[PDB]
Amino acid sequence: MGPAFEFAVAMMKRNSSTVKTEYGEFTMLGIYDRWAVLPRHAKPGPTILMNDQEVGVLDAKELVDKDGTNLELTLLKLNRNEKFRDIRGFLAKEEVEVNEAVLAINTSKFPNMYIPVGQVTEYGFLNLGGTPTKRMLMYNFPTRAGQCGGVLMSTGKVLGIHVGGNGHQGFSAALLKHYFN
Amino acid sequence: MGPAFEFAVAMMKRNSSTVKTEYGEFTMLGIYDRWAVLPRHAKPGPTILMNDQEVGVLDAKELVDKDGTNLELTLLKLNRNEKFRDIRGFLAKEEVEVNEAVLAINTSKFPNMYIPVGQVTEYGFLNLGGTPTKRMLMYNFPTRAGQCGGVLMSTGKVLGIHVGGNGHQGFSAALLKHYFN
Ligand SMILES: *[C@@H](CC(=O)OCC)[C@H](C[C@H]1CCNC1=O)NC(=O)OC(C)(C)C
Ligand SMILES: *[C@@H](CC(=O)OCC)[C@H](C[C@H]1CCNC1=O)NC(=O)OC(C)(C)C
Repeated sequence: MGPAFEFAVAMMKRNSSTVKTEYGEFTMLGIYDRWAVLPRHAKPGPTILMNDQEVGVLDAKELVDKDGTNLELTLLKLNRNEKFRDIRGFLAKEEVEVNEAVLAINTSKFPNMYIPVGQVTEYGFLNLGGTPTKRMLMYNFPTRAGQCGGVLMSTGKVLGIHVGGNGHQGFSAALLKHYFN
Repeated sequence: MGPAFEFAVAMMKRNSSTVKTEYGEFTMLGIYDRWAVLPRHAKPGPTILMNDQEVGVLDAKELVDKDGTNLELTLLKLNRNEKFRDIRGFLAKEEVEVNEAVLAINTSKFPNMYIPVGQVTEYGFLNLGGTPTKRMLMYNFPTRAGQCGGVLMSTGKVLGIHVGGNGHQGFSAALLKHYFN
């Protein structure tokens, strides 16, 4: 997992930030340009705090599969001038599976923390607190609140954004290339 | 840091447990035999919870330097029959310094989480919340409550037990070979 931790730390350091909305505090991954992603339930309003600074949200796309099913991700274009390193070549065309994965969190509650969640298996369909959601990854880990938005990774790969959990299972929304231009 | 994460995960998995006292919930490192260590302020009573199970505390040694100065560590002999893998060869004779270190936490609040704290420099003397304490290591990291007992590590080395913090600095009590037989 060392290589995965090493890739995780460098990714987080480069593309991640702590975001506060009216719905809580989240890890946020900058993707390319001024587009970043949050778990849908961050329900970002018209303005956000990004590393303690009021940032304007130009546009917000709450993603759904072609059948309308919830995928649980919001894309936000950010009213700022600095551009996010482009990490789209780190995102796959389809649900990545893996045996050693790392979940990276970066808030006031979990500042730069990393969790070896181990095995990540495409889970696909899940009733995400009453909401049928697709394209889920699952790992066995006693996840906790405060962790949403967490970035799921292995060496070389950004698998997904952490969205859900119960007890000893967490779930990430798979972060796929085509959601981005 | 990968090698350090890898050593950290394996150490934690082998020698660590979550401990509850009347003073809170702590990470605990089993050293050899049935002796483990906690930060002093865990002030363990006559019985402890160890991974949710009532365990009897045979003996408790709150360590001090020869001049009585606080070192901030309690050693506890545990009323159980299973023996802790002996990790004393992982503990140094003196305050280890390093450039890439990892702090491993393992409670209900931070279950199996790892933090790359980076540079660890012998700090020695610190006024640890009104208590002059010696043999401290320091790292720059925005540490948070719930983290005490955390195990501080690099590849091949167990440096210390996390005891203190303010804002962007945490402090570990150096975990030295001779505290143990
Ligand atoms: C992640 C959201 C969160 O952590 O709140 C602020 C960052 C929640 C899932 C955690 C609960 C148990 N395991 C977890 O990782 N999800 C959440 O609060 O919302 C729904 C949509 C109900 C999952
Ligand atoms: C560590 C103890 C703790 O986390 O409580 C339950 C596990 C506290 C130090 C944290 C505060 C800011 N940074 C930290 O890591 N220390 C503590 O509570 O006690 C004294 C002795 C005052 C440090």
